[PDB]
Amino acid sequence: MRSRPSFHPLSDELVNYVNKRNTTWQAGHNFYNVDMSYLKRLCGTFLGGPKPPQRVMFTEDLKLPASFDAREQWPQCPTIKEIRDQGSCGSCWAFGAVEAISDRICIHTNAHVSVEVSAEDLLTCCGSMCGDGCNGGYPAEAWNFWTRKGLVSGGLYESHVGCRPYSIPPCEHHVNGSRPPCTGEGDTPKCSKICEPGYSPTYKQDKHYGYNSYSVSNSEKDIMAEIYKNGPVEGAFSVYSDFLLYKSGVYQHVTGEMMGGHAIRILGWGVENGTPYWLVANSWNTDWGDNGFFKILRGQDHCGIESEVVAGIPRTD
Repeated sequence: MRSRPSFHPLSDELVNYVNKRNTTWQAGHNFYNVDMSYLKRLCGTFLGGPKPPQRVMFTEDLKLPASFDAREQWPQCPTIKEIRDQGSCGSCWAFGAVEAISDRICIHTNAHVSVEVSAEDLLTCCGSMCGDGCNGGYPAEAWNFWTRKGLVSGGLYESHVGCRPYSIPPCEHHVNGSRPPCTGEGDTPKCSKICEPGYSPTYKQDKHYGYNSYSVSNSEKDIMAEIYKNGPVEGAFSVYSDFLLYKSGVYQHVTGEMMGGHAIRILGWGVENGTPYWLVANSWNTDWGDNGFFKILRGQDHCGIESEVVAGIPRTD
């Protein structure tokens, strides 16, 4: 870490070049203080990892809306609106999964059950199967663990919600009053199979399993139909430096180096000022981009957004 002198990562020069570019989005400084280390620990998804066995498709001329938003479609599912924070840990491969899973539980058991699945449980109990914890992982294997061992409930940091709420404090940037500084130093907590005190049922009793898991076929229409009847899904794309600068509009890479891979939740689509896009939920807290969400160019496999999408259906009784 660079103690306390010259803070802030990206130059106003990058922010200004993107803005001078006059593209479909506007740049702004999302990060101050943060060490360059932290910014890389944020992109914790390995692209081109293992794929799920299956791959679904749709072969009927479905009539899908011009725009769509799972939050509107499913107003009764509180988790669909929620934005989570991964802290100084590359657990996004796990976040995109538990988030989409929380949504699907509520959707597929249509209304009666709404729970926040533990990203913690996943981050800590999958193991080498999923990759290397806070240093990165693979989305496909996260869903895998859901099918095999399932996941328990667990909300936000210090929320007292669920069996295992996240134990990694929010580093929603910093600046202000020396809040937990965003650092890249952060181990992966251990797989503890015990619910937080003052919470029934028990850990193996509070488990939620998924059926199988699959890939959506790298087709705009296919990815759209899937979300339409099954709910949000997990995806991953290549994060370039300028992306960390997002404020609003439809993001289109214009400059910067590839920071790495990053998994996210895709919950809808639309068109804005003529540019087709995906409505995406990031996991860098709600004081980033457009309240935790952002839009990215759709229909051109931009930065790999359409390349690694996966999901699965939930257990139920």
